[PDB]
Amino acid sequence: GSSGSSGTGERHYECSECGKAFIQKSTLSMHQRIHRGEKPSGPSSG
Ligand SMILES: [Zn+2]
Repeated sequence: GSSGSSGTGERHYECSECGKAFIQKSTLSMHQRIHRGEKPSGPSSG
């Protein structure tokens, strides 16, 4: 076999809440904030 696609370009910091992608880490934090806050119970039925 032949594979190895780990090293083409430059890693990036993408959000883990929504799934957005950013070039810089700090820049991402400024966004992730939007997620910072309260969250729903979960079992919300309806
Ligand atoms: Zn996000």
